[PDB]
Amino acid sequence: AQNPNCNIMIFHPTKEEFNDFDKYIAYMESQGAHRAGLAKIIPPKEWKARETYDNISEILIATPLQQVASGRAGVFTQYHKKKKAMTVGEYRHLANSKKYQTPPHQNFEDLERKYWKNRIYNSPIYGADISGSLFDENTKQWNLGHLGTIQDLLEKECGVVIEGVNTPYLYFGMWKTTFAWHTEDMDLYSINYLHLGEPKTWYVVPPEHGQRLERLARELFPGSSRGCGAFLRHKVALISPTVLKENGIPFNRITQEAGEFMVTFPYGYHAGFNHGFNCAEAINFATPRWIDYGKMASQCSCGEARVTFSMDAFVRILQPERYDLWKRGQD
Ligand SMILES: O=C(O)CNC(=O)C(=O)O
Ligand SMILES: [Mg+2]
Ligand code: NI
Ligand SMILES: [Zn+2]
Repeated sequence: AQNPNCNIMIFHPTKEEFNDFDKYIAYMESQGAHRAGLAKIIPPKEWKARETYDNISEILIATPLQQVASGRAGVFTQYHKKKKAMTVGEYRHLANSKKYQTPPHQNFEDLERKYWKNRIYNSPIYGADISGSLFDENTKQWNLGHLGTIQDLLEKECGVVIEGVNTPYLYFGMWKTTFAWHTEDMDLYSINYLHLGEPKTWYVVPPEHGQRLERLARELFPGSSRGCGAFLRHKVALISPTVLKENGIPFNRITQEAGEFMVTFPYGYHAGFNHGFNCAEAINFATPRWIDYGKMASQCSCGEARVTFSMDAFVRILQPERYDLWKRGQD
Protein backbone atom coordinates (compact mmCIF):
# COMPACT_ATOMS: atom_id res chain seq x y z
CA ALA A 1 0.00 0.00 0.00
CA GLN A 2 1.19 3.51 -0.91
CA ASN A 3 2.03 6.09 1.80
CA PRO A 4 1.54 3.59 4.66
CA ASN A 5 2.72 6.13 7.29
CA CYS A 6 -0.02 8.58 6.08
CA ASN A 7 2.37 11.45 5.38
CA ILE A 8 1.16 14.64 3.82
CA MET A 9 2.35 14.48 0.20
CA ILE A 10 3.19 17.52 -1.90
CA PHE A 11 2.46 17.48 -5.66
CA HIS A 12 4.00 19.57 -8.47
CA PRO A 13 1.76 18.95 -11.51
CA THR A 14 2.97 20.02 -14.96
CA LYS A 15 0.73 22.40 -16.89
CA GLU A 16 -0.34 19.40 -18.98
CA GLU A 17 -1.27 17.41 -15.88
CA PHE A 18 -3.10 20.46 -14.50
CA ASN A 19 -5.78 20.27 -17.26
CA ASP A 20 -7.83 17.41 -15.93
CA PHE A 21 -8.78 17.90 -12.29
CA ASP A 22 -10.55 14.60 -11.74
CA LYS A 23 -7.65 12.68 -13.28
CA TYR A 24 -5.02 14.41 -11.13
CA ILE A 25 -7.06 13.77 -7.92
CA ALA A 26 -7.20 10.11 -8.97
CA TYR A 27 -3.46 10.16 -9.64
CA MET A 28 -2.71 11.63 -6.18
CA GLU A 29 -4.80 8.89 -4.56
CA SER A 30 -2.95 6.18 -6.62
CA GLN A 31 0.21 7.44 -4.86
CA GLY A 32 -1.59 7.19 -1.48
CA ALA A 33 -2.12 10.95 -0.84
CA HIS A 34 -5.51 10.35 0.76
CA ARG A 35 -4.06 8.32 3.58
CA ALA A 36 -2.83 11.55 5.22
CA GLY A 37 -6.28 13.21 4.94
CA LEU A 38 -4.62 16.29 3.40
CA ALA A 39 -2.36 17.06 0.42
CA LYS A 40 -0.55 20.11 -1.01
CA ILE A 41 -0.66 20.96 -4.72
CA ILE A 42 1.75 23.51 -6.05
CA PRO A 43 0.41 24.82 -9.33
CA PRO A 44 2.62 24.94 -12.43
CA LYS A 45 4.64 28.17 -12.76
CA GLU A 46 2.60 29.04 -15.87
CA TRP A 47 -0.69 29.20 -13.96
CA LYS A 48 -2.31 32.27 -12.39
CA ALA A 49 -5.60 32.44 -10.46
CA ARG A 50 -6.11 35.97 -11.78
CA GLU A 51 -4.06 38.95 -13.01
CA THR A 52 -3.97 40.95 -9.74
CA TYR A 53 -5.59 41.35 -6.31
CA ASP A 54 -5.55 45.18 -6.56
CA ASN A 55 -9.36 45.50 -6.81
CA ILE A 56 -10.77 43.37 -3.93
CA SER A 57 -11.16 46.00 -1.23
CA GLU A 58 -14.80 46.61 -1.94
CA ILE A 59 -15.88 43.06 -1.23
CA LEU A 60 -18.22 43.19 1.81
CA ILE A 61 -17.84 40.95 4.79
CA ALA A 62 -21.47 41.07 5.86
CA THR A 63 -20.96 39.20 9.12
CA PRO A 64 -17.41 39.24 10.51
CA LEU A 65 -17.05 36.73 13.34
CA GLN A 66 -15.11 37.42 16.50
CA GLN A 67 -13.76 34.10 17.68
CA VAL A 68 -13.95 34.02 21.49
CA ALA A 69 -12.17 31.15 23.23
CA SER A 70 -13.02 29.28 26.44
CA GLY A 71 -10.95 26.67 28.22
CA ARG A 72 -7.19 26.05 28.48
CA ALA A 73 -4.39 26.97 26.08
CA GLY A 74 -4.34 23.56 24.39
CA VAL A 75 -7.97 22.44 24.90
CA PHE A 76 -10.61 25.13 24.27
CA THR A 77 -13.84 25.80 22.47
CA GLN A 78 -14.59 28.89 20.38
CA TYR A 79 -17.76 30.74 19.75
CA HIS A 80 -18.44 33.23 17.05
CA LYS A 81 -19.76 36.58 17.99
CA LYS A 82 -21.34 38.47 15.05
CA LYS A 83 -19.92 41.94 14.36
CA LYS A 84 -20.86 44.77 12.06
CA ALA A 85 -20.28 44.51 8.32
CA MET A 86 -17.02 45.84 6.91
CA THR A 87 -15.30 45.84 3.56
CA VAL A 88 -12.24 43.79 2.80
CA GLY A 89 -10.33 47.13 2.83
CA GLU A 90 -11.51 47.89 6.34
CA TYR A 91 -10.82 44.32 7.44
CA ARG A 92 -7.26 44.39 6.09
CA HIS A 93 -6.60 47.63 7.96
CA LEU A 94 -8.03 46.04 11.15
CA ALA A 95 -5.93 42.89 10.64
CA ASN A 96 -2.79 45.07 10.38
CA SER A 97 -3.57 47.16 13.49
CA LYS A 98 -1.49 46.85 16.68
CA LYS A 99 -4.23 45.01 18.45
CA TYR A 100 -4.55 42.27 15.77
CA GLN A 101 -1.28 42.12 13.80
CA THR A 102 1.06 39.15 13.67
CA PRO A 103 3.83 39.50 16.32
CA PRO A 104 7.56 39.35 15.54
CA HIS A 105 8.71 35.78 15.07
CA GLN A 106 11.74 33.82 13.74
CA ASN A 107 10.03 31.22 11.57
CA PHE A 108 6.75 29.30 11.22
CA GLU A 109 7.68 27.04 14.15
CA ASP A 110 8.15 30.01 16.47
CA LEU A 111 4.82 31.47 15.29
CA GLU A 112 3.14 28.09 15.94
CA ARG A 113 4.49 28.07 19.53
CA LYS A 114 3.14 31.58 20.07
CA TYR A 115 -0.23 30.63 18.55
CA TRP A 116 -0.81 27.71 20.94
CA LYS A 117 0.59 29.59 23.92
CA ASN A 118 -1.51 32.73 23.46
CA ARG A 119 -4.53 31.99 21.19
CA ILE A 120 -7.08 31.91 24.03
CA TYR A 121 -6.14 35.34 25.38
CA ASN A 122 -7.28 37.07 22.18
CA SER A 123 -10.40 37.16 20.02
CA PRO A 124 -9.43 37.61 16.37
CA ILE A 125 -12.09 38.48 13.81
CA TYR A 126 -12.64 36.19 10.77
CA GLY A 127 -14.47 36.88 7.51
CA ALA A 128 -15.60 33.35 6.81
CA ASP A 129 -18.10 31.58 4.59
CA ILE A 130 -18.62 34.45 2.17
CA SER A 131 -20.22 33.17 -1.03
CA GLY A 132 -18.03 34.08 -4.01
CA SER A 133 -14.92 33.56 -6.11
CA LEU A 134 -11.70 35.37 -6.94
CA PHE A 135 -10.80 33.10 -9.89
CA ASP A 136 -10.84 34.93 -13.23
CA GLU A 137 -13.53 33.42 -15.49
CA ASN A 138 -10.76 32.76 -18.06
CA THR A 139 -8.72 30.66 -15.61
CA LYS A 140 -9.63 27.25 -17.08
CA GLN A 141 -7.53 25.00 -14.83
CA TRP A 142 -8.34 24.29 -11.14
CA ASN A 143 -10.87 27.14 -11.02
CA LEU A 144 -12.82 26.47 -7.86
CA GLY A 145 -16.00 28.03 -9.33
CA HIS A 146 -15.99 25.63 -12.37
CA LEU A 147 -15.67 22.18 -10.82
CA GLY A 148 -18.11 19.37 -11.54
CA THR A 149 -20.84 19.58 -8.96
CA ILE A 150 -21.41 17.07 -6.17
CA GLN A 151 -25.01 16.75 -7.40
CA ASP A 152 -23.73 15.75 -10.84
CA LEU A 153 -21.27 13.32 -9.28
CA LEU A 154 -24.05 11.70 -7.15
CA GLU A 155 -26.16 11.39 -10.34
CA LYS A 156 -23.33 9.92 -12.40
CA GLU A 157 -22.65 7.32 -9.69
CA CYS A 158 -26.13 6.47 -8.35
CA GLY A 159 -28.43 7.32 -11.27
CA VAL A 160 -30.51 9.88 -9.40
CA VAL A 161 -31.04 13.54 -10.13
CA ILE A 162 -31.23 15.81 -7.09
CA GLU A 163 -31.76 19.45 -6.30
CA GLY A 164 -28.89 21.56 -5.00
CA VAL A 165 -25.97 23.74 -6.03
CA ASN A 166 -22.38 23.84 -4.96
CA THR A 167 -20.47 27.14 -4.99
CA PRO A 168 -17.19 28.43 -3.50
CA TYR A 169 -16.67 30.44 -0.35
CA LEU A 170 -14.10 33.11 0.51
CA TYR A 171 -12.34 33.33 3.89
CA PHE A 172 -10.61 36.57 4.86
CA GLY A 173 -8.31 35.74 7.81
CA MET A 174 -6.01 37.53 10.25
CA TRP A 175 -3.44 36.43 12.87
CA LYS A 176 -4.85 33.73 15.19
CA THR A 177 -8.05 33.23 13.19
CA THR A 178 -8.82 29.60 13.76
CA PHE A 179 -10.63 26.66 12.17
CA ALA A 180 -11.79 24.05 14.58
CA TRP A 181 -11.34 20.25 14.28
CA HIS A 182 -13.75 18.90 11.66
CA THR A 183 -14.39 16.75 8.61
CA GLU A 184 -16.44 18.22 5.75
CA ASP A 185 -20.21 18.03 5.48
CA MET A 186 -21.13 14.47 4.51
CA ASP A 187 -17.39 13.72 4.78
CA LEU A 188 -16.83 15.36 1.39
CA TYR A 189 -13.54 16.40 -0.01
CA SER A 190 -12.54 20.04 0.12
CA ILE A 191 -10.10 22.08 -1.89
CA ASN A 192 -8.66 25.35 -0.63
CA TYR A 193 -6.66 27.93 -2.54
CA LEU A 194 -4.75 30.55 -0.63
CA HIS A 195 -5.10 33.52 -2.97
CA LEU A 196 -3.06 36.13 -1.14
CA GLY A 197 -1.39 37.20 2.09
CA GLU A 198 0.07 35.34 5.04
CA PRO A 199 0.23 31.53 5.46
CA LYS A 200 -2.28 29.12 6.95
CA THR A 201 -1.06 26.24 9.14
CA TRP A 202 -3.06 23.01 9.06
CA TYR A 203 -3.21 19.94 11.26
CA VAL A 204 -4.76 16.72 9.99
CA VAL A 205 -5.58 13.20 11.29
CA PRO A 206 -5.47 10.24 8.84
CA PRO A 207 -8.96 9.12 7.87
CA GLU A 208 -8.23 5.58 9.15
CA HIS A 209 -7.54 7.08 12.61
CA GLY A 210 -10.46 9.54 12.72
CA GLN A 211 -12.29 7.66 15.44
CA ARG A 212 -9.27 8.03 17.70
CA LEU A 213 -9.61 11.76 17.46
CA GLU A 214 -13.35 11.49 18.15
CA ARG A 215 -12.74 9.39 21.29
CA LEU A 216 -10.21 11.93 22.59
CA ALA A 217 -12.65 14.74 21.82
CA ARG A 218 -15.43 13.03 23.89
CA GLU A 219 -13.01 12.72 26.83
CA LEU A 220 -11.83 16.42 26.50
CA PHE A 221 -15.25 18.02 25.88
CA PRO A 222 -17.46 15.82 28.03
CA GLY A 223 -20.39 18.21 28.23
CA SER A 224 -20.48 18.78 24.47
CA SER A 225 -20.33 15.03 23.91
CA ARG A 226 -23.40 14.38 26.11
CA GLY A 227 -25.31 17.08 24.17
CA CYS A 228 -24.65 15.58 20.72
CA GLY A 229 -23.22 12.36 19.32
CA ALA A 230 -21.35 14.24 16.56
CA PHE A 231 -20.50 17.49 18.34
CA LEU A 232 -17.36 18.06 16.19
CA ARG A 233 -19.87 18.86 13.41
CA HIS A 234 -20.38 22.05 15.44
CA LYS A 235 -16.84 23.20 14.51
CA VAL A 236 -16.00 24.71 17.86
CA ALA A 237 -13.44 22.41 19.50
CA LEU A 238 -9.63 22.93 19.43
CA ILE A 239 -6.94 20.47 20.64
CA SER A 240 -3.25 21.42 20.36
CA PRO A 241 -0.57 19.24 18.80
CA THR A 242 1.04 18.92 22.20
CA VAL A 243 -2.22 17.45 23.55
CA LEU A 244 -2.61 15.12 20.56
CA LYS A 245 0.98 13.82 21.07
CA GLU A 246 0.39 13.28 24.78
CA ASN A 247 -2.65 11.13 23.88
CA GLY A 248 -1.01 9.21 21.01
CA ILE A 249 -3.32 10.60 18.34
CA PRO A 250 -1.65 10.25 14.97
CA PHE A 251 -1.49 13.48 12.97
CA ASN A 252 0.51 15.70 10.70
CA ARG A 253 0.98 19.39 10.14
CA ILE A 254 1.93 21.62 7.23
CA THR A 255 1.93 25.32 6.33
CA GLN A 256 0.13 26.48 3.21
CA GLU A 257 1.48 29.61 1.48
CA ALA A 258 -0.08 32.01 -1.01
CA GLY A 259 -0.45 30.45 -4.44
CA GLU A 260 -0.81 26.86 -3.16
CA PHE A 261 -3.78 24.48 -3.07
CA MET A 262 -4.69 22.13 -0.23
CA VAL A 263 -7.05 19.16 -0.68
CA THR A 264 -8.71 17.52 2.31
CA PHE A 265 -9.86 13.94 1.75
CA PRO A 266 -13.05 12.23 2.97
CA TYR A 267 -13.15 11.83 6.73
CA GLY A 268 -9.78 13.62 7.19
CA TYR A 269 -10.20 15.69 10.36
CA HIS A 270 -8.40 18.99 10.14
CA ALA A 271 -7.91 22.24 12.01
CA GLY A 272 -5.60 25.21 11.76
CA PHE A 273 -4.86 28.89 12.00
CA ASN A 274 -3.87 31.88 9.92
CA HIS A 275 -0.57 33.67 10.32
CA GLY A 276 -1.78 37.15 9.35
CA PHE A 277 -4.08 38.88 6.84
CA ASN A 278 -4.97 36.46 4.08
CA CYS A 279 -7.63 35.38 1.62
CA ALA A 280 -8.55 31.79 0.80
CA GLU A 281 -11.24 30.35 -1.43
CA ALA A 282 -12.64 26.89 -0.88
CA ILE A 283 -15.34 24.43 -1.96
CA ASN A 284 -16.44 20.85 -1.34
CA PHE A 285 -16.25 18.27 -4.09
CA ALA A 286 -16.82 14.55 -4.59
CA THR A 287 -15.34 11.62 -6.50
CA PRO A 288 -16.57 8.07 -6.97
CA ARG A 289 -14.49 7.08 -3.92
CA TRP A 290 -16.46 9.54 -1.72
CA ILE A 291 -19.80 7.70 -2.04
CA ASP A 292 -19.06 5.13 0.68
CA TYR A 293 -17.86 7.84 3.05
CA GLY A 294 -21.01 9.81 2.36
CA LYS A 295 -23.13 6.76 3.19
CA MET A 296 -21.37 6.31 6.61
CA ALA A 297 -20.96 9.97 7.60
CA SER A 298 -21.99 10.99 11.12
CA GLN A 299 -24.71 13.56 11.43
CA CYS A 300 -25.53 16.22 14.02
CA SER A 301 -29.25 16.01 14.94
CA CYS A 302 -29.09 18.15 18.18
CA GLY A 303 -29.65 21.18 15.91
CA GLU A 304 -26.48 23.20 16.52
CA ALA A 305 -24.66 22.37 13.28
CA ARG A 306 -27.36 23.76 10.86
CA VAL A 307 -26.06 23.38 7.28
CA THR A 308 -26.55 24.20 3.59
CA PHE A 309 -29.72 23.60 1.66
CA SER A 310 -27.84 21.21 -0.64
CA MET A 311 -27.04 18.73 2.13
CA ASP A 312 -30.70 17.65 2.51
CA ALA A 313 -30.53 15.67 -0.68
CA PHE A 314 -27.26 13.94 0.27
CA VAL A 315 -28.75 12.69 3.56
CA ARG A 316 -32.07 11.86 1.87
CA ILE A 317 -30.53 9.63 -0.84
CA LEU A 318 -27.45 8.23 0.96
CA GLN A 319 -28.82 7.95 4.55
CA PRO A 320 -32.57 7.41 4.21
CA GLU A 321 -32.82 5.84 7.68
CA ARG A 322 -31.22 8.89 9.32
CA TYR A 323 -33.21 11.31 7.15
CA ASP A 324 -36.33 11.63 9.43
CA LEU A 325 -34.28 12.44 12.65
CA TRP A 326 -31.67 14.56 10.78
CA LYS A 327 -34.20 16.89 9.09
CA ARG A 328 -35.88 17.53 12.50
CA GLY A 329 -32.49 19.03 13.57
CA GLN A 330 -32.64 21.21 10.44
CA ASP A 331 -36.11 22.58 11.47
O1 LIG B 1 -9.75 28.13 5.58
C1 LIG B 1 -10.39 27.80 6.63
O2 LIG B 1 -10.48 28.52 7.68
C2 LIG B 1 -11.15 26.49 6.70
N1 LIG B 1 -11.04 25.68 5.51
C3 LIG B 1 -11.29 24.37 5.54
O3 LIG B 1 -11.61 23.78 6.58
C4 LIG B 1 -11.23 23.63 4.27
O4 LIG B 1 -10.86 24.23 3.24
O5 LIG B 1 -11.56 22.42 4.27
MG1 LIG C 1 -13.53 45.18 -4.65
NI1 NI D 1 -12.58 22.01 6.14
ZN1 LIG E 1 -25.04 18.50 17.38
